[PDB]
Amino acid sequence: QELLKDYIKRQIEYYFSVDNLERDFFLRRKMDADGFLPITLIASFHRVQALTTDISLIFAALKDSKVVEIVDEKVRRREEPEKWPLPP
RNA sequence: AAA
Repeated sequence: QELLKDYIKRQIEYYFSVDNLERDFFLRRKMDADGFLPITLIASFHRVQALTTDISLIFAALKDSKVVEIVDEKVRRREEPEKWPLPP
């Protein structure tokens, strides 16, 4: 699963890139006030779900990331996460 | 719905 982990990691790092966040109103509207999103919501996004439905593999791919931070079931951008949330 |  190592290569699949790499593809999943780079995909989710794109969702949490500044490039994407400046236009990703859906994702920001789903953030809580600290920037956190359920990892299972990210798991449902088409390009991730195509790669895997294995939630342990998604968690392991994100543990590998410098871009995001995981707390329990939730994930957010590590850098300035509070700047991105939007009203639902 | 590179939600």
